[PDB]
Amino acid sequence: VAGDQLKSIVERIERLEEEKKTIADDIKEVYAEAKGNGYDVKVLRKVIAIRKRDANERAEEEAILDLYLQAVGE
Amino acid sequence: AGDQLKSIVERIERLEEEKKTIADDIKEVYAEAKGNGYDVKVLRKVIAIRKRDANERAEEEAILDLYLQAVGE
Amino acid sequence: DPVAGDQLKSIVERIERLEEEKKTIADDIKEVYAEAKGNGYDVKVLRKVIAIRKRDANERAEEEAILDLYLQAVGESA
Amino acid sequence: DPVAGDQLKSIVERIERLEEEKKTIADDIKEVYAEAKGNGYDVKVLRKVIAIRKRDANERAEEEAILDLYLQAVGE
Repeated sequence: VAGDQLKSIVERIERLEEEKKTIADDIKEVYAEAKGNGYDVKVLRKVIAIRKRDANERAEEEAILDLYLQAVGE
Repeated sequence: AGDQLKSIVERIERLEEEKKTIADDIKEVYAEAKGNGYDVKVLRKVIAIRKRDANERAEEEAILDLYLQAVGE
Repeated sequence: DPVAGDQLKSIVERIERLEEEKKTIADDIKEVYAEAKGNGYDVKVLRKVIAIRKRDANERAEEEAILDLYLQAVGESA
Repeated sequence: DPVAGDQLKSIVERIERLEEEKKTIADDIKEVYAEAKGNGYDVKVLRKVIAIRKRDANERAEEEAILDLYLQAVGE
């Protein structure tokens, strides 16, 4: 039963991998729609990343960043 | 304008959540395998190998063997 | 095989020599960050400062301008 | 600010100098691979050899033995 069990594990993983790729493709499609509407895809991706984070932490980190940048120059 | 972009953002976020579920499922399968005594590191390697052409895989392995025996440790 | 061994050994050893040197420099960089942290600086922010200084200031200004507008428009996620 | 500001100027200057040094080494490594490739060497295999040599030889032997068994079990 071991041989089959392993084969089923492998097939299970490969299928989830396919599903993950299908979802990645769906995401790419939405970005293509956004680009078509005239949005900046690179910035839009950054928006998504920023929204995952706490607003206050974000605000504080940007405040310190601005402090450092001013000190040494951009 | 604002509503259009918000809808785009919320759709992407929904899809990313679905993708995360799948990624977590994959981690769960590997953990289940480990619990059953399987070698997780090797299992991932098997998956990677099954993606490549058998012949290409075999040639590279043959050259790798050639290189390895020649250089040593 | 004398030839196979000699040819591959030299190329491999040469690369490994360079990789070792690279890691030593990487360790040095880490040491400077450790000093910075000791001085009271935020290492995460400092890394970001380094990355930012690498890119075109004008491109970043424009990208950050568009970013702020997008963020105001869509607000925060639930 | 001599303390808050100028201390940071020195730190950044030092890091950026080291990053340039590291970049030069990275470039030397690329040039080596580019040379080897030009001489008929299989670069992807070379990289794999470098990676392998960083590991315990006995550990790889065991892992490869286990891998062969798994591949057989999955009939692949």
